[PDB]
This record gives sequence, C-alpha cells and structure tokens, in this order.
Amino acid sequence: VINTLDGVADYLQTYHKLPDNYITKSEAQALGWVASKGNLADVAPGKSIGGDIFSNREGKLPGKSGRTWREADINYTSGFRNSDRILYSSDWLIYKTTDHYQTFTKIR
Repeated sequence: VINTLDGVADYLQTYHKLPDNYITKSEAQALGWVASKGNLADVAPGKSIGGDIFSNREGKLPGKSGRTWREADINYTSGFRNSDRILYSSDWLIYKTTDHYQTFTKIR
C-alpha cells in the first residue's frame, strides 16, 4: 500500500529499503509483464516497478565515489507506467522527477 511520494520517501530513509509492493523490471518480466501492453496490474497485482539502478547518464544527479542511484515508480496503480519516479542514493539522498528524468528536485 506504499506508493506515495512521502510514504516511500520516509520509508527508505528509515527502513533503508523499498516497501514490499515493489519489484524490479526483471522480476516483473519473469512474471509476464510486457511493457507494450500496459499489463503489470494483471500479472503483478498490487505491485509497482522499483529498485533498478538509475545510471545518471547526464550527470544531472550529484555524483560521489561509492554512491549509487536507484529509482522506484510513484503513484502507480494500473495501466501503462507514468512519468513519476523517486530517485534515491546509497547515502539516502532523495529526489523526484515528474517528467521522465528530465528535471529533478530534492525532496529529502
């Protein structure tokens, strides 16, 4: 039941992991998720995509040696994925994107 911006944001800083309703792109694919058919809720009820490495190809997120970035989807319930993500670092810095990793803003 945790897929809101604050909910997951608080959860990560604390429990240092994502809530149980999250699976990676690969777990989802193994379960039958086909991106082109927006069927995730049919193959993985109650789940949202989260936990894959975000490479930060365009250096938009603050780099540091030893630091890794991960993403999770936000406000997902069913259908095609939306454009909202939570970006979190190994050292628990939290950012949000609402435009498909174009622009980023700090939230914690």
